[PDB]
Amino acid sequence: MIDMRAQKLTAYGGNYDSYHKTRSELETNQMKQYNKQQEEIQHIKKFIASAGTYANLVKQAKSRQKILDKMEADGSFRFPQVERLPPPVLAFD
RNA sequence: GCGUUGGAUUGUUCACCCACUAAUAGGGAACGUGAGCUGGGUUUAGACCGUCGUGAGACAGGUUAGUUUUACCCUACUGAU
Repeated sequence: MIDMRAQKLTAYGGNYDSYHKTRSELETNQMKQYNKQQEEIQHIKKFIASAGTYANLVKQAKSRQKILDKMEADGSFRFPQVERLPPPVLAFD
């Protein structure tokens, strides 16, 4: 089975159950990669913004910015619910 | 022209207080004066704490411990032939 969802034809052997399970696995893993990368970037940029005006602190944070830029160069629908209705609903006789 | 202080806390400059006093004026002289002193502070190397840092370490912050050499020359000055 071959899917088109990201301008790439992804070809995994099997059925929609196996393909959907495999795609859910890879989406979970790439969400975790994306999440760890943005947590690390958030920590680095937080220390960089924490450094105010000094010589030593801005040079340490400028070093961390070099590390960060080196890392950057290395890389539905809904149903509205029912009213409370008695159990007899319809009677065709 | 002559005089403008004694003390407490602080390394103090400044400071504010107690007390006397006629008065408790302000300053300069390489911010007088370290081959005149002292070396409390600052500001090498030891060490502690907080904060920041992944770390080595940083501190706009605190605390302690830390060697300060020579005149017999010319001159100036004071005295002496």
